[PDB]
Amino acid sequence: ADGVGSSSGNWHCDSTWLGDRVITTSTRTWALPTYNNHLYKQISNGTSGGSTNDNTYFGYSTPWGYFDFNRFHCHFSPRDWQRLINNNWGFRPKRLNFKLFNIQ
Amino acid sequence: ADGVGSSSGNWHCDSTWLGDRVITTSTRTWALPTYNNHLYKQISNGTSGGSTNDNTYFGYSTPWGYFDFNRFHCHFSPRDWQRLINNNWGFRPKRLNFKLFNIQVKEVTQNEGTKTIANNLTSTIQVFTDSEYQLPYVLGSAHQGCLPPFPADVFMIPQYGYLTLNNGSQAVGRSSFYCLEYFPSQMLRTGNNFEFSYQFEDVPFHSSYAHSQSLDRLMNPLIDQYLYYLSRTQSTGGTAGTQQLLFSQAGPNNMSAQAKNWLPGPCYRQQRVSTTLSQNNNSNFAWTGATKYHLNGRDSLVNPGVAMATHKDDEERFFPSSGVLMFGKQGAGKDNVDYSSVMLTSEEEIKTTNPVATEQYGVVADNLQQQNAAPIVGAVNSQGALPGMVWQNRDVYLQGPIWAKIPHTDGNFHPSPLMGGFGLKHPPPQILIKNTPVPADPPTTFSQAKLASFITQYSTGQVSVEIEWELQKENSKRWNPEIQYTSNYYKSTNVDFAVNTDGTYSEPRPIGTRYLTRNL
Amino acid sequence: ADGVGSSSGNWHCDSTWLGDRVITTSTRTWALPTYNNHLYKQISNGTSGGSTNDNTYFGYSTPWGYFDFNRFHCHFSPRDWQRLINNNWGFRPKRLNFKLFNIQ
Amino acid sequence: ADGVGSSSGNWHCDSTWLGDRVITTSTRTWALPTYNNHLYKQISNGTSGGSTNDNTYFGYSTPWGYFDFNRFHCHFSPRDWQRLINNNWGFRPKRLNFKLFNIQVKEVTQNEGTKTIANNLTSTIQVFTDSEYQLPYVLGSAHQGCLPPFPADVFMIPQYGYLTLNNGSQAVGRSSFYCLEYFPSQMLRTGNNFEFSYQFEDVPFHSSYAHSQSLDRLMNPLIDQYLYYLSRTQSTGGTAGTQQLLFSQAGPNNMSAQAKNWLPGPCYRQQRVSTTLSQNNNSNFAWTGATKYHLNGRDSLVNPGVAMATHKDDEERFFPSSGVLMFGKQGAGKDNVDYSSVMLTSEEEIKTTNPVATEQYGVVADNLQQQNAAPIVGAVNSQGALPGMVWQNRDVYLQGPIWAKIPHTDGNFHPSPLMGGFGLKHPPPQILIKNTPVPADPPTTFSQAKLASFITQYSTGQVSVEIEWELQKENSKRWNPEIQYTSNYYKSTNVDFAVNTDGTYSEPRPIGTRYLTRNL
Ligand SMILES: OC[C@H]1O[C@@H](O)[C@H](O)[C@@H](O)[C@H]1O
Ligand SMILES: OC[C@H]1O[C@@H](O)[C@H](O)[C@@H](O)[C@H]1O
Repeated sequence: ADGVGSSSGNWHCDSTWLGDRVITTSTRTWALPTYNNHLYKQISNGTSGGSTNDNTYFGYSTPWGYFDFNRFHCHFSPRDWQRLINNNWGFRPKRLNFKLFNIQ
Repeated sequence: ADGVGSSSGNWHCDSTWLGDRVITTSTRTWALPTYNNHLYKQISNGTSGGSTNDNTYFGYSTPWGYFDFNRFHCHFSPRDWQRLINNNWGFRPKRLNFKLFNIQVKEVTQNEGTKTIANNLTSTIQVFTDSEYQLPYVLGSAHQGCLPPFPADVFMIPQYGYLTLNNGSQAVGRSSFYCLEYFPSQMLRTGNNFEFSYQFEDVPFHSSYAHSQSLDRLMNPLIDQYLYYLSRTQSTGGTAGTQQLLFSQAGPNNMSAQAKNWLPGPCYRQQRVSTTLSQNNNSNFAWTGATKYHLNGRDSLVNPGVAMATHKDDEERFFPSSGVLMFGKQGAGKDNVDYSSVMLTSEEEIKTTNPVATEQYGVVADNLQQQNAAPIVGAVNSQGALPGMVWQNRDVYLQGPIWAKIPHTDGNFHPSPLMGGFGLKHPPPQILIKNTPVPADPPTTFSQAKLASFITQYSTGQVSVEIEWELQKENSKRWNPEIQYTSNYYKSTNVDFAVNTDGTYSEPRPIGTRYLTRNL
Repeated sequence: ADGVGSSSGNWHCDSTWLGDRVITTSTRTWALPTYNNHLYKQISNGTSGGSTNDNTYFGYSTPWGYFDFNRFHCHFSPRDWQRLINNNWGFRPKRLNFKLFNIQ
Repeated sequence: ADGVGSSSGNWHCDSTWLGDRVITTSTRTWALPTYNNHLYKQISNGTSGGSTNDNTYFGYSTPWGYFDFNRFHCHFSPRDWQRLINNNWGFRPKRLNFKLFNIQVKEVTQNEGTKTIANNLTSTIQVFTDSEYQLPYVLGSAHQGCLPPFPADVFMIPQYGYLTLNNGSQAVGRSSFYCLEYFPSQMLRTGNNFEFSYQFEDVPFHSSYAHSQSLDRLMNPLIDQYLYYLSRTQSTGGTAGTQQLLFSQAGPNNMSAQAKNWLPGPCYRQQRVSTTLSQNNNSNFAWTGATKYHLNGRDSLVNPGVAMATHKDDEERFFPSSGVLMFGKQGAGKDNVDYSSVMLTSEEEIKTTNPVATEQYGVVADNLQQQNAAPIVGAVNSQGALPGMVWQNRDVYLQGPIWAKIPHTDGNFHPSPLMGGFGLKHPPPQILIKNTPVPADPPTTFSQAKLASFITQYSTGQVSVEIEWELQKENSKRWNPEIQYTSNYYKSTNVDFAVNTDGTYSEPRPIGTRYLTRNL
């Protein structure tokens, strides 16, 4: 069972090269602050200031944060990238699996 | 189930002597700090400074720490070592079992000048083993930081770093960088425990015994040999010295001339240093007159060197300069400490099969004789392996290393460590451990820069390592009593191998493993 | 059945990379002359001539010829050698198969 | 069993018309020489000579030859082509079958001035196919060397070479070298035969038909549209021209103003050249005024270009400079041959859905109007694809290529060849063939140098290629008679599509595939 005195999961970083599949995995440690003092806030930029008409926007900034893994260097070491680009014509993602654990 | 209020495991220290097995176990308490503020750091030393070309290095120092149990005194009490070396010809490890348990993790903070420490229940630690030997193997270099010899001491886990190819202080193209967070590891909170098992690959018994016969004396003292040797090349007793070839059978009278099947082990000479000071030369020859090997433009002192007898008969005072292992007495400084502080080990017992470290291997001819030219025989300082050659490995000690990792290479010759030990192609996996970093409060506005501010933290806990040793029982028909390792009978200020008035454990002398005799 | 009007075998050159095996094959065209007019001949070199004592030999030269494939470049294209040395720590031969065919 | 005295296969030429399938087959006799004296040779052309930067290349010419059947006239007699184009809307290939048989191999020698040729029974040939498309695919570039149109001719197999990345005449790092002996191939003596089967990937029917409606006339001529357009921006009939917006429904009166769902196909303009000479300008604009595309610093003429109508109504004499395929009449020189020798193909039938090659695609506005500024409308010379746009592919011809290989790339837009044909991602494998070299007598003393002296040799034999075509039958309610392809009724000096007095077969005119009509 879960508790304050038992870890939620384990650290994992690997590249498993098997046949035509390569399974890359990465684990990181993150810190999530409190944004906007827990407020949604209208944010906007008008042409009234030094801004031009091209740079104007209207939107909202939330308290919520989000994870972005969308860059390759997250999932590949420079060596794992070298095996990839040297030996292979093409690659495409199949499936991903995502985990939060060990929350302080 | 695990929890903050239940212990992970139990304390165990024993030696279980059963038949041909002895299972030794040890438990210690450790404290693992935070190294490098959770940073990998290039470290290097160039010749630009006062350093020479020999002392240059390039490498990385990690945050990770590691356990080193590689010394014998970790697994044996001085009494358990005495049962071992007195009653047994040989021993080799079979399997080991290793445990982390009872993990406390504590955050320490500074307020003005006062320090305070408090449990952090939710913090973790990361522990993996390299089973596939995919890391620089840092054990077997005889570094400090082993579990204490005495079970009541708490020890500090050493930092893990490694060295890589260099040119000067600069790195070459084949230099490798290993990120240790890139392995799978297990993360443990205060209720979790870590364990794994390991099984040693079959390895020849360390031979603990001395030969009761020297190598050249294997002959029968009573009987002559049917072989002949060339005794005299010149006419004897005649008024003219006209040469004539005369032959003789060797016998009890001249044994040095008999034909022999075997030759002493290989010889790579050392410089001779006398403990009596007035005998040694006046100069500093320690580095200059040293026996060195030259590898890639760097002269590396040869230490301890190939196994070779320390000194010949009735010379106690001489020892090879780099030839012998040297252990310090308790509380010995690290720099230019006097002779009285170190404990010099000595090999008496390999004099039979091995040459003396400080003397020539032998003598060979330098020329082809003629009626005109006299024969000239040169000395052999260095001798590699020859067919029909036998030698003994260096003796293991209670303070010395247990094993070393045989490098992975195309070829090797008699792969046994020169420090003594068990050469292993797949030694016990080295166990890496680190405190998982906990960030200090991040800013309220996002910034890409990585978080450099962490909570000061350290973890403590209990570690158990249990090795199963296989014994080779002594079976011998010797009539007269053996030499044994015995503690001193006469009174002493304080007991040997025991704590002093102030609580400091100390080992008085190095204890070699070979008191028993065999026939060569 | 064999005959003057049917080929004995087929041309084959490949490198088949499968798992931990690589099967390399090579086919060449050879021409075998008639040596020594079908004679065994003593051949020797003495120190009598300008030769020194180190260069002297005694032996026989036969009519027979022989095949030597013993060099790597016979069995690997420079690309097949590149796949080999870049991706792999070690290699050792397992078995070979050898053929003469299409004899004119 | 095979042997020197039994034939490998039989002659076959037919067209089997059954239902929706037509199986056409052809057999020819070929002669394959020895190219490059059995050598691979770097070939290149630099700008150092009179060449320009556009004409530079780097590549290799091999000994290997190859079969090219890629032209229609190989697989169809002019009558079989007439049944096809008259009775059928569309056709696409299904599968082909290919055979080598009846192989003679002959060695020729020179003695003084007299030549003699004699069978070599033991010599072989090497034939492989690239099934996996691991070679430069040299077919589809409309090179010469196809099987003759007329079955009685013997043809010479063309040499195989390929081009690779270059910078000037020099080769860059990504330049590839392909050794063709490095594939598995089959070696055939005079009794052996070679065969393989191939099955075309599903491909849209080539559309052989013309539209009976222009694209803009799809409207009902009787009825008005309920939509309105802006007819007049100015007050009409008044003494003052003060602007007023006035709207109107388009109808039979003004059709050009109606709202339409679809737009003509894309336009990339060509220069207009008139067959009547006095109308064309006096200068050489052929290269200078040409429509070119600029790729990697090299200007490459756009030929034939995107499918676009040759000329508009009641202009016969104008044709786009590079826009049309151009075939030569029998016995036409390769350099600066007069207009009367070439046969210009023309697209009449795509005028409905496609823009004229020599005129603008349309007109768009160049400015935002104001009371101060007058509206200015610019011409659109080049127009890419827009939504709601329809076009016809270029018409295949009896002399033209059947297919081309769709390059392997991340993306393509409507991958159909601009020469016309069937774009295929995996076209028929190109078949390579070579004479296995036979050495001339080697020296009697060994020498490492490769053997440069070979027996002069060549091989001949029979080749059969059989393609199964799928037909799309014409089903139409049209009342009045179609246009058909008909041979001339009036008397002639010699029959069209038949041999002349001297034995030379000739094709009088290119025969386009679309005589039938459909509704657009
Ligand atoms: O000056 C004596 C010193 O010489 C150096 O070359 C060496 O690094 C030291 O170990 C010591 O031998
Ligand atoms: O001088 C006219 C020539 O100009 C060159 O640039 C071109 O290679 C030729 O095709 C021809 O156009």
